[PDB]
Amino acid sequence: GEPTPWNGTGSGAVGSWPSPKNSYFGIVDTAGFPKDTYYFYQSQWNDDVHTLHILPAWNENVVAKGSGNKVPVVVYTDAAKVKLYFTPKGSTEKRLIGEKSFTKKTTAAGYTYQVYEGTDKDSTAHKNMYLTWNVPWAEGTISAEAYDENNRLIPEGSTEGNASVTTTGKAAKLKADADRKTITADGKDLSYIEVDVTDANGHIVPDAANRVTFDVKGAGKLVGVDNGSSPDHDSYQADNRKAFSGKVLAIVQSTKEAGEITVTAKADGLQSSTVKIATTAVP
Amino acid sequence: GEPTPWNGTGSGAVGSWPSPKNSYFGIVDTAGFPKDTYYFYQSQWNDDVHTLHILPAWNENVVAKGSGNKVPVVVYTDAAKVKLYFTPKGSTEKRLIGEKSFTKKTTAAGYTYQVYEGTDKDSTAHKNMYLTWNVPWAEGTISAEAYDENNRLIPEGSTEGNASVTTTGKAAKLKADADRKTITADGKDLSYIEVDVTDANGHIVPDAANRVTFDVKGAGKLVGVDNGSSPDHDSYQADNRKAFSGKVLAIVQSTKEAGEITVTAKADGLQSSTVKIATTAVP
Amino acid sequence: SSAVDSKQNRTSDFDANWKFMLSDSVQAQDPAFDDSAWQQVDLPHDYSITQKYSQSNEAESAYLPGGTGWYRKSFTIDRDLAGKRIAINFDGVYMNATVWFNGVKLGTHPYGYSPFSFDLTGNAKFGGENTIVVKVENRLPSSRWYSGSGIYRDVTLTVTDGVHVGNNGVAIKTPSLATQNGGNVTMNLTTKVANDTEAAANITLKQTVFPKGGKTDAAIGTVTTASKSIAAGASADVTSTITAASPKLWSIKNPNLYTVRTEVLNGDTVLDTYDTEYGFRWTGFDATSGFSLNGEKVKLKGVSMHHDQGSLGAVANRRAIERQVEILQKMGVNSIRTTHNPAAKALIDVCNEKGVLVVEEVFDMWNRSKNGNTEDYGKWFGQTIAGDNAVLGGDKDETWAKFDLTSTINRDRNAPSVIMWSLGNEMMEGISGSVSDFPATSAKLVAWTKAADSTRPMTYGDNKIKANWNESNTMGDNLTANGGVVGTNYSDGANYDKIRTTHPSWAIYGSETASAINSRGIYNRTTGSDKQLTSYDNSAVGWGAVASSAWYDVVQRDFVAGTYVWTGFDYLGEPTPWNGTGSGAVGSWPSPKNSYFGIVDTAGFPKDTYYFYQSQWNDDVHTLHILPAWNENVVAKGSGNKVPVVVYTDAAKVKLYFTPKGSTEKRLIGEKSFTKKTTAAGYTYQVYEGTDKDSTAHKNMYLTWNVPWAEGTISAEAYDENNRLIPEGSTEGNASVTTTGKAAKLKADADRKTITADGKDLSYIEVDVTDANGHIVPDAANRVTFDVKGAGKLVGVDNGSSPDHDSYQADNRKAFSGKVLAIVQSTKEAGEITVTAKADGLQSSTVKIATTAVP
Ligand SMILES: [Mg+2]
Ligand SMILES: [Mg+2]
Ligand SMILES: [Mg+2]
Ligand SMILES: [Mg+2]
Ligand SMILES: [Mg+2]
Ligand code: NA
Ligand code: NA
Ligand code: NI
Repeated sequence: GEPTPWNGTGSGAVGSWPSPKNSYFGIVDTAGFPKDTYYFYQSQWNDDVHTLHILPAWNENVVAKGSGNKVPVVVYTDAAKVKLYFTPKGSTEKRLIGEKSFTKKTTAAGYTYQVYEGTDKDSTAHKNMYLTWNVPWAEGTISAEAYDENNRLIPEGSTEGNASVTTTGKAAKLKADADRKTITADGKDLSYIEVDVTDANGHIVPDAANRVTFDVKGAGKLVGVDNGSSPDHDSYQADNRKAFSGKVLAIVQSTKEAGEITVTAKADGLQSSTVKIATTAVP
Repeated sequence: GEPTPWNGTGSGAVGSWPSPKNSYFGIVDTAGFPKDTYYFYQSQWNDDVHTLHILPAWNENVVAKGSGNKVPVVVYTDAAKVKLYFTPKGSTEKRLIGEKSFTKKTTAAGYTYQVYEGTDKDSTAHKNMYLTWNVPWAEGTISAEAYDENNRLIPEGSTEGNASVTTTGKAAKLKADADRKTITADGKDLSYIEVDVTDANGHIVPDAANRVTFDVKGAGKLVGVDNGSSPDHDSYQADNRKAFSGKVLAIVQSTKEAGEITVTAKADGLQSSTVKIATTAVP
Repeated sequence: SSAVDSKQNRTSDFDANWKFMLSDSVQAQDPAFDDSAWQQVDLPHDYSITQKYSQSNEAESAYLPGGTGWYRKSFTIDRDLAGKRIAINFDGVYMNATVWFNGVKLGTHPYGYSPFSFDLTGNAKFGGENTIVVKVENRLPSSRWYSGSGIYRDVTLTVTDGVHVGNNGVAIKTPSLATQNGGNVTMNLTTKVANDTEAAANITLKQTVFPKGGKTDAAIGTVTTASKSIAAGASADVTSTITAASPKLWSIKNPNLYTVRTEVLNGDTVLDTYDTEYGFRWTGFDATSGFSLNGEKVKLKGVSMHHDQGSLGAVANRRAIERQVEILQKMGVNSIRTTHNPAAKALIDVCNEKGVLVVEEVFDMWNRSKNGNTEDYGKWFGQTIAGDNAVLGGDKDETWAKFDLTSTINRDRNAPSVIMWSLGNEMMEGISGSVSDFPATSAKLVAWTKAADSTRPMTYGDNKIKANWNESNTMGDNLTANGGVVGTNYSDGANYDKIRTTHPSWAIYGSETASAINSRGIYNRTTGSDKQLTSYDNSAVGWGAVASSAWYDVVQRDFVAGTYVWTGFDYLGEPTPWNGTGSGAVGSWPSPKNSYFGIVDTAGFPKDTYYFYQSQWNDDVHTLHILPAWNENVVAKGSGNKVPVVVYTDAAKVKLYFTPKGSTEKRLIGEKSFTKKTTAAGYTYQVYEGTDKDSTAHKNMYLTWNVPWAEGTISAEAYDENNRLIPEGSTEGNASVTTTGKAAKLKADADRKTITADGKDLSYIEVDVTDANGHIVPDAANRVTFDVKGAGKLVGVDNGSSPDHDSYQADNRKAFSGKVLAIVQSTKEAGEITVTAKADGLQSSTVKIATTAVP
């Protein structure tokens, strides 16, 4: 519901049919897939992990080109300092695009946060809670390094979010993954299966909308499929749904019989992916 | 002309304008400033001098980082043996990075040449006419020592090329120098004035592109300015030109009356540099 | 702005993104009005300068039309400014402005030259779209010179807390500075504090004096006032005293400036921070020995300057204005009279920073219109201000004259450059009817000025003093009785003497002098055919005098404090001797449309008399300048084909030489030495007293030789009192003239090759037409075309020639007397500008301008 800016408080569809059916307000979409702003909140709010997230995805048909074919590149991080790099397509060597350092602020009650106060900061103060570069487009990889106040690198295994985006190939393969590979045989417990659409090299293709079909067999039932797309009026109870922005989800529920669950995700012209969920009994 | 690989055989410009308009084929650029490969050829060809040359320049925003943030360092030399060192910024203590020795080869006719045959040699043979090391980036100085076949050091005063590279500071001053300080007052003869854009300590800033302006006074006149940069369309007859890769040049011509030429190089924000050229009558 | 929010500076630039329409029928004050087809413009803007010349207009005002113009700006005010106060400030609008905000009429303002303001707070939509509208009505004829039309000066927004210092709300006095100089100096301040909140405030002020630019760590005095309760909705004048520890004086050679900062505290917290610029200095005028600055006798070496900027029209661009002052300073000028109306704040700023003394004039006519200009300020001066007219800036309880005078004084009361208030010019000239009311009107203005600002003498420039009118005698005594200074327009030596005899108590000066009329680069006659005038100093209007004469008469007299020569720069309009005060063209069309009065033409290119003044006035350089240019087709041949050769110089002795075409040997033509004179007060000047001296005494302030024509070079050598050569590197002016070839080459040079990328800064590009060997061809008129590429654009082209009617916005113009000018303006992005000047058959010339990002 409430699909503002396509909302309507009486009867009748808004814009052409199918009309937006769910909200755009969420940091996370209906399927549980994070939107990019998710990592802004994470850089600001979570003291237990580090954050280094880059937008946009780096394909020519999804980016925006401003003055001088410059693409606005945005980085969400909690780190003290960020170095931004570019790697040409088919290359193994990156070059330094830019480098920016945050300034630490402290309130009277001790709360602390970070704002960018460099010379090319934004004239709108709140936009400096994150970092922005204007980068000319070119096929390849935009990557980032994060540093603490002692100029010590913050390694990738300690950081959440996309520390690199790259020019992908055409859709090649599905990649499925269960969030929990063992669930209770109580007829209630669920397993959430994230399916990604990637090129030959496992890179998520950012605008992929391939129709994915789910085949579930074993000790469980498909109980939902989702992609979080507001205008998508396809049945939640179908066994197939278009991916949206590269991702689609299936939800499977156990039975009251211990066993295993086999789920295969298929799409036309694409290499298929399979997962297996075991269900354990109750004493 | 022939600005391959931006060459065009018919009418119209290639790539965005201003388009490349001189060649890239040259070992030495149009202004007579050598490119790096010059010292490779010197190491192969000139038996009257010794060569010890290192690339790249060692600033973070000009180097290429491969795996592990390792920068490919290349040494061109005619020496039998090279020791490669590193000196951290702020230290006066250098450490040994590596050491490599050439093998002499002799043809039927008796011509000799050197190739590297170490166990870490390149899989492509011809690349072993020089030396490569992969070195992690860090602020400071990379330097090299050369030894002959008897393990006796080859002193700097008998060697050409950059035998060290160091991380520079920001651009601070110009350094001007005339190849011939006394020329003939015949209205034909020339003095070539190279200007370098350096930091406070005299190191050439590798990506300096400061616009340099020349004031010529006395018994001569400015007839050319150059930086060897292909897409630079600035008039060669102007009294100013951007430096390119830290360098720019003025050509001055004498008059038919004997006197003194004074040439001052200036740039916004930087210390100026002045040279005096004597011109002497035809006997 | 496109959006207003925190935190722009307290006062912020509001010049950008307006829309404009010229129509006397449109009604466009509603915010919902469709202005999609209107021009987009950045201010300052002049909409007369873009319209065509027409014989149906008046020669007086450059034959250019005025008209009704509308300006609209739509902008957002963010929610974060919700409880703040917002005002819009106009430094000038010419004329008859009407202002609406979001559809509500705020008020009006007649005078085209005084600053005013409007509070926007009560009608603002916070967190929404807003529309400010300004209707402008320059209904002709409203001026004796080219006025221009529209919002020709900067516009700012002021955003403050509910508790704040009033508009122009700090006054500073240092009444014992002369005595306290070098020690502790008493500053007496008065600060208007307004409480526009709904609760009483406990107010203290924290006031600090520190070097401009400039941090508070380096203050030389501070004070904190005792707590004063100011009631909700009320305001109060808060007196305070600062003891300044040995402040550095503001002088012509070292114009030290301080910032005086006022922080307003309520309870314990700062709510408002108000800065005003200040300089420490004092003056004196004495009946017998004239003017002094900081206790040292100084001669007022002044020019009168009208407001326009040549090819830019009326637009008060800060660099254009700064460039004028620079060119004038090079001449030895130390003072400017703002004839005949308040200056742009930008000029005041420039003179504060450069060390130029300003006599700021407020009015031309009083309550009687001049020259048939039925819509001039004469119609408004004595009208009242409607009670619902919310306009702000000055006192509103009497007439417009009081409003505009106090509005002007309020803005500039702390500016060290301003030394006097001038209350009128030739008030009784060119009007109709009795003048019996003029003494009372004058006394009234004098009383208002005294009450507005006790720290400066008031004055005017009066042209009936030389005619001995009773009204003038009475008006003069009234100035004097109130510590004012009497300015006489166009008195000669004998009249200066008459005034001094007849009125022993008056301190006097030449408030308007000379009115010499010359073109640039004209030599084929030496006295006053082709709509041009000689460049020799032998051409003046009937009521005026040539430059050497008006100076000779002032320099000998210690009781004549100084001179304000009419004018420093040529200006648009009043093209005397082709002037006309009604409708219709004078002489054949195209008729001369700008002045011949200026020492420097509209393009900023000096005429020859520039170097005479420099030889007289600038003690920081030496001068050696020869006229005429030495081509057969430009010189004048008298008896025996002898050409009058003139040398202007401050040297003690000059040797004059000739070099034949193709030779390297020069022969001596003549040799002349000056004589040093000294007045009672200690001023010195030079006159020639050789036995072949001119019979007219003032012409002996310079040197003349009668030289037979012949191709080649005339050159001069300068020597000091000890017979030591004065070398060329220390000397300005043409120390040689030579016979040139035909035009072959253009030669361009930019005055500043690096400028600020703020969409405002300018670079001035002089292009000379020269022969193969680089000599400027003196009569060259080749059409030059400019091609500007990169981060900037051409905003003007000029050659200073009065009969040239070509558009100033064209990309091309004929040179005149060998020179042409192009003006280029930066954008808001740093980059480089490439300008190529071209002419058919000539070698082209290119300059390169860098633009640097705002810090
Ligand atoms: Mg409803
Ligand atoms: Mg061809
Ligand atoms: Mg060798
Ligand atoms: Mg001007
Ligand atoms: Mg002098
Ligand atoms: Na964190
Ligand atoms: Na004159
Ligand atoms: Ni008139």
